[PDB]
Amino acid sequence: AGAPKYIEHFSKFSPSPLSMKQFLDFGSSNACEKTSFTFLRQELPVRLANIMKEINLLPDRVLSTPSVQLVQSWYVQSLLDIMEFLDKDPEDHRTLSQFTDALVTIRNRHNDVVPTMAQGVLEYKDTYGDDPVSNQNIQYFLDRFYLSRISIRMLINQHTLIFDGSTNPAHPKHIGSIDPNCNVSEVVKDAYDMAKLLCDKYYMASPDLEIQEINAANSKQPIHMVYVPSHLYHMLFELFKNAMRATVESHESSLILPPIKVMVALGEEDLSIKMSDRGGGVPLRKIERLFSYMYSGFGYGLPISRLYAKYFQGDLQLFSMEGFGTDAVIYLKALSTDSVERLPVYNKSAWRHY
Amino acid sequence: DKALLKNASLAGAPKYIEHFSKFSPSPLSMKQFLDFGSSNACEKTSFTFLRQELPVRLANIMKEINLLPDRVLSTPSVQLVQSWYVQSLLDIMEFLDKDPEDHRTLSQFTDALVTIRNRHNDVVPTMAQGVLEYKDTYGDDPVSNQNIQYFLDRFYLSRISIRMLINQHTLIFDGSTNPAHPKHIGSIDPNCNVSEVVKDAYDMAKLLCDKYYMASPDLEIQEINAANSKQPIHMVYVPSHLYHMLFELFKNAMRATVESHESSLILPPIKVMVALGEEDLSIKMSDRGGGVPLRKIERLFSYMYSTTPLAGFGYGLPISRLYAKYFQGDLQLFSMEGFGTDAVIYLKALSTDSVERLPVYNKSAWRHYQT
Ligand SMILES: CS(=O)(=O)N1CCC(Oc2ccc(-c3c(C(=O)NC[C@H]4CC[C@@H](C(=O)O)CC4)noc3-c3cc(Cl)c(O)cc3O)cc2)CC1
Ligand SMILES: CS(=O)(=O)N1CCC(Oc2ccc(-c3c(C(=O)NC[C@H]4CC[C@@H](C(=O)O)CC4)noc3-c3cc(Cl)c(O)cc3O)cc2)CC1
Repeated sequence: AGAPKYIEHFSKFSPSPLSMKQFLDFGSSNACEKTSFTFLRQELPVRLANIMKEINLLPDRVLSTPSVQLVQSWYVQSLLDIMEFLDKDPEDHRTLSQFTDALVTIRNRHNDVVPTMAQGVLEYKDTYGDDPVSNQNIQYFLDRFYLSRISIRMLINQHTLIFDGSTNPAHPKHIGSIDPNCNVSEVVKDAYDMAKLLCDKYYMASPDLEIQEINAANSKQPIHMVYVPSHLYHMLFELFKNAMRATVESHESSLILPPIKVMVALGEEDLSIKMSDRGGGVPLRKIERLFSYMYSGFGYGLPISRLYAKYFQGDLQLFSMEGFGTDAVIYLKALSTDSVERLPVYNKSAWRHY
Repeated sequence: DKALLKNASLAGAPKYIEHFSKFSPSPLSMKQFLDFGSSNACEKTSFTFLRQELPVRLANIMKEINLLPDRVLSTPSVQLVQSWYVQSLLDIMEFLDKDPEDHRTLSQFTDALVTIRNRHNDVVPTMAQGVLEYKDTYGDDPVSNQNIQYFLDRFYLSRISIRMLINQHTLIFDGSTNPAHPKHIGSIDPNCNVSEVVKDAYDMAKLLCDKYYMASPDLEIQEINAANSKQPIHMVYVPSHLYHMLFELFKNAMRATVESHESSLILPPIKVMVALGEEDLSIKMSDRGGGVPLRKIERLFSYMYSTTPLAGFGYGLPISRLYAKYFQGDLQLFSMEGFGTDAVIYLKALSTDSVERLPVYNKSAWRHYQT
């Protein structure tokens, strides 16, 4: 309903990446609701249009699956919802209240995008018989689609959580979804506790947790950073589940399981979190498969965990020793000014892969 | 008569390089190298293979040397390395019409390979000196030059593969009355004790560290033989290659540990774990040397990157990684800034999985050198 014209226009622009510190500025006394509106009514169409161009480059057999068609229809509707605001007055508190409601509607509409897109890959696999693990097009696309999705969810969450007028705010000292004083070990313990509750139900034994902090500059100081705790939680929950599953499965006896050891290091540039297990490990040749969408989980926990780490210029790396165990390391930027969004952009480089 | 490969001359070298460059290098498995020792009737076979294969490998990489930017190619050190490769190619071409049935041909061939090995002994630092000549003349940081980085990885991996073929022939067939390591098949130890190679590399790095520093970290080794916990870990490998990797990693771990503990006489130890799985032999070296931020790891594997006691020559760590890759292994670094660094050597546990990784001169390679 005009959609191809809007997609074409907004696709020409590059997404504009923000630092964690710029997110904080948008949610502070340095900015207001009008600033967030004028930014987002341009930025959300650019990001929606850029990924919608890439969806339309998928092989026709993937594009025509019911679930991919459903996801494409949501993106089209969300783009048109934001177009209603392009000529509205930012000075008018009605415009701003209507915009917040439109973003809440979009967030609800897109809530199940991750499993719905995964269902479309399975529909493709179960119809045509091509293993999506081995299809490099689908793997390349899903990394960029899911990173795009994380970036759009971050923009919408920041606006709706800050400008809600949220009656009783969950975590009242957060700036939207950002904790400017995130205690990293508390997020580690919370992710471990949730993984331990699941592991106790299904195995009747879980490895213990051991945490060590190294604050290079200030030995005694409990480590804090500016981060989105839900993103950190998602990564650590996934890593704990895998380390606990490997530890339990590789041990004859559930009586004396080796613990999972976590080290949190704060350097000048990096906040590093290493999770070490004695779960028997993975041969080097098979590490790549663990980050493959829908490999032998719902098929996406570990690759999406790695996208959350990449999103603010971090990484998630696995280093295994077959016959012994596995180290997983989350690398985050220590400084909010270094934590800049990593966004896929629709360009010649992207086009080539498809 | 005046056939292309007859009465070879310096003047003819471009034509010979063109001819041999049309063939692909033929990769051998560690298992095939073991077979080619098992009888001295294998000497004729080694000769007939090597008088074709060494010209092919020489010619393939010589094509890429000639694609270097003019200002790198013209350096005296690069010209020197290219002149050695040309002479070595001509030396082997003298054998193309000679009779393998004549024991004189075989003894002359072994002498010619020993001459070549001696001539090429300093190729690694000479090539590096040419890149430095380029850097120090033009002020282009070779770390950031993707052409030079691409070339050096392929050049040094080619060099490793040539040295392996020459070592296998000369150490099996030279007929040393009482040989140094009598249980080896050329340079291959079919019962390589990995911990002993770790201890030898540690001892040599500690000798160097004790020269410059008042203290050096101790060594701790742990073994996990998954299938047989009581069995000391052994594998089929080339122990000199494993030594070169472990020497480089010990030097770096010792340098980091000392520099982060400036006036300490009691240092955190360097811990090594050797794990044997069904597919992988993994060696992890762990230090408490204060670590490297993630953004700077890529630089450590860049040719001619520097931050001379245990300082680098610009190639130790990337060439260590080429030794791991040469038989389908790898060398990976993972650091934790403010704590320390883990380096992991991954080797194939099975001699049949250990196949030479060789660069081949093709259109794909040619493209990389194009503006
Ligand atoms: C696409 S996904 O995100 O949905 N997906 C990825 C996660 C996967 O589950 C797992 C879990 C654990 C393990 C595992 C083993 C182990 O299990 N070895 C035995 C065979 C494992 C496969 C096997 C093969 O594939 O052939 C080859 C060795 N050992 O160490 C780990 C390990 C892994 C991670 Cl990632 C970790 O963080 C910590 C660990 O200790 C492997 C796989 C299901 C789902
Ligand atoms: C191209 S080469 O192969 O010739 N070669 C050059 C010379 C050598 O450099 C080295 C050695 C050690 C270290 C080092 C530090 C450290 O020293 N941090 C301090 C930073 C401060 C300036 C920083 C920068 O900005 O570059 C970068 C180091 N901490 O952990 C390690 C470490 C490294 C390796 Cl590889 C390892 O195996 C074990 C280790 O503990 C860094 C660099 C290798 C690479």
